[PDB]
Amino acid sequence: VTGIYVKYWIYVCAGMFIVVSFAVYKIVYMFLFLLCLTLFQVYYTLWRKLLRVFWWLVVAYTMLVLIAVYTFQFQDFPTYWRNLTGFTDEQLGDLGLEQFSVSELFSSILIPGFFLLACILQLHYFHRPFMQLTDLRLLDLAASFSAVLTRIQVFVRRLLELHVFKLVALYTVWVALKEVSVMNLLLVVLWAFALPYPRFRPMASCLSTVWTCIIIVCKMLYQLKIVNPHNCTEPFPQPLEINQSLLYRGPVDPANWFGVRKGYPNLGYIQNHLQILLLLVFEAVVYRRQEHYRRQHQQAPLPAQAVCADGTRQRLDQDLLSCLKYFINFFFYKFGLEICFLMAVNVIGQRMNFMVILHGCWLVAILTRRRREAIARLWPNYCLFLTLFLLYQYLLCLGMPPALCIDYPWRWSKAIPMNSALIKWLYLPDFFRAPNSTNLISDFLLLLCASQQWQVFSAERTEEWQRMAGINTDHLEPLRGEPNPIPNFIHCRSYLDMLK
Repeated sequence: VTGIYVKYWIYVCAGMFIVVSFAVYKIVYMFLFLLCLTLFQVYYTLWRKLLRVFWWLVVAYTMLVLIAVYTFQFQDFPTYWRNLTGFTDEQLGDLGLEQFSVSELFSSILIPGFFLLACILQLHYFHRPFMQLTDLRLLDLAASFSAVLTRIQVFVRRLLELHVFKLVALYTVWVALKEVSVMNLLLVVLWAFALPYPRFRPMASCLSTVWTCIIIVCKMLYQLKIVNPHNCTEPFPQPLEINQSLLYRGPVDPANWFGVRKGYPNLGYIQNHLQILLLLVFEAVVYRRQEHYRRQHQQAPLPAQAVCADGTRQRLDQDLLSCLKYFINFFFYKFGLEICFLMAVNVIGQRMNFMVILHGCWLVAILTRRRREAIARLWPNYCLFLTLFLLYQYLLCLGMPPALCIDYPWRWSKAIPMNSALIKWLYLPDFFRAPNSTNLISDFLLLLCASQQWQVFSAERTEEWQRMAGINTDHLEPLRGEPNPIPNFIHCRSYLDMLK
């Protein structure tokens, strides 16, 4: 058969490290996650050195298997003697391979038992895999439908070349708002400047690969240091059940404002940033796969970024199929401002708060300027105010930290006390009625749509892609002998013209 070219991928070797990282709760397990994070950052920095890195990872897994092998007998007492006054029965004893010798020792020996064999397999197959990832009526229907699958493969890959930085940005904000969990405010800041700014796109992805792995280590390193060394007795004279919700009810974890909660599954607390790091590495993989095709052929289909380059502005008036291709690759090109106005209404749709009154008022400040140029004279100023408004919105819900028992200044009530809903309708950062940030993802969508609307406004400046999908000025032709940019279409003689 000789079909061993599919069994040369390092993805199973990467997944075995995380499968051995979970279950367990030792300090040796952080070394495997630091190795996967360093390999991910090496995938975001420079290739052609991961073979020796995998050899050192096999050496580190061999050292971990040797550390598990040395603690089979009663040598931990000698390890506590050899420890330079740092054993303390948990600094070297909890993570020091407490052998149960029934089934936990079997699980802890079989966890690295597959990883060591996968390390030897990756050491034997590192030369063939670095050859592809570098600079080098049955059979007829099977080959033809496989060729159709390769056409769909290039179609999906070209559509997944772009439109993934938006998807990674959506998932990072979905993470950073479903769980607020500050120290991911750097992710909110980096992506809210990655979307409008063109040159900051590859710089923010690399820094996100750095800072998320910092958060991964800072969400792994909580095993033994308990909450009790690291609250808020109530003043009884603003609502009646004010001593039930956040501050003056429970002892406030001071690092919970910094995003520290040691959970019981020990992966489900970390699935969010793990999937963020997977999407960042996959975002790197897709662009590298584009240069893997660029070594053989071209990756400039059109001047503007596009899929299925056959559909022109002129081939648009031919058939249903070219019209479908044209409104695949230039749909947001033509109908961008309409979608941006709709997503502004979407923000007003789910929120209906006091700070979205700003969105309605600046929407009228756009829509009174009727023409496109009168919008374009103020559109970058509004988009920069928009991303500053989103960062202002995420800086709110914080105020002062809950570790400090000092309170928000709205129990003083300004001598006219408001209820628990006016502090919710107005976006007050409080602790009883916690203001919702999961409804802010529509506002991040609106920031995304205005971000690529900058490139749609740059199309009026650039002649560079006015051949395919030409001008979109809102000025028709009066006082004209014959305008005729399109032939007379009132009578059908087609299928696309009947729809037209």
